[PDB]
Amino acid sequence: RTFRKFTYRGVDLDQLLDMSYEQLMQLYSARQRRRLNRGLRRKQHSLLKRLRKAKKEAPPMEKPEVVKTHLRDMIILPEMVGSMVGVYNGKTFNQVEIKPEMIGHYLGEFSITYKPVKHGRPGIGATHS
RNA sequence: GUGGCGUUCAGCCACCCGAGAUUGAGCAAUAACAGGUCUGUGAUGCCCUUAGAUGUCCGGGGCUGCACGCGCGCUACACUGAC
Repeated sequence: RTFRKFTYRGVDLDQLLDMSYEQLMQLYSARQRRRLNRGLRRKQHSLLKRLRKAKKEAPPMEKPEVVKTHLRDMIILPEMVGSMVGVYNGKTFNQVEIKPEMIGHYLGEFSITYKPVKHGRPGIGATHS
């Protein structure tokens, strides 16, 4: 909290916003670079359009409206930061804050698909001889 | 084939010559099991369902989740070794 620098790969968020796709390919790691170099299809662009619209329609100095999606394989782009995304579990839409320091990840790893297990008592034949 | 045993039958043992003196499979009876499979089938009876479908397609998830118990395995514990 002492310093306010983001510095993703040595570059902070402003020139990391205005920089195009073809050099933040070089900025990312191998899997995200291959996803970006390969085609980024229609529904991903529709999600980005909805995120931009909900961002610019937000009144100043509060959070934008939550945007739901099934696309839990979207790369979290720098364009997406500070947004309000509901990511599907199969069952529910989970509220996720797109923080600046999650820009190399998928949306799927912020909405957990299962309930973590706490064990009951081993039932009957659970312990053999 | 030769020798020996055998009721001198059916055969067995040893040996010579030989590539070889018993290569490995496949197929495979009568009678059966409430064995498994309706999730192989445009094999199938009966029951259920049939539009807010248990038909079908699309999106996402699960089948892989982890205090524990069991089974088939893989890699090892090195100097008959590793590099």
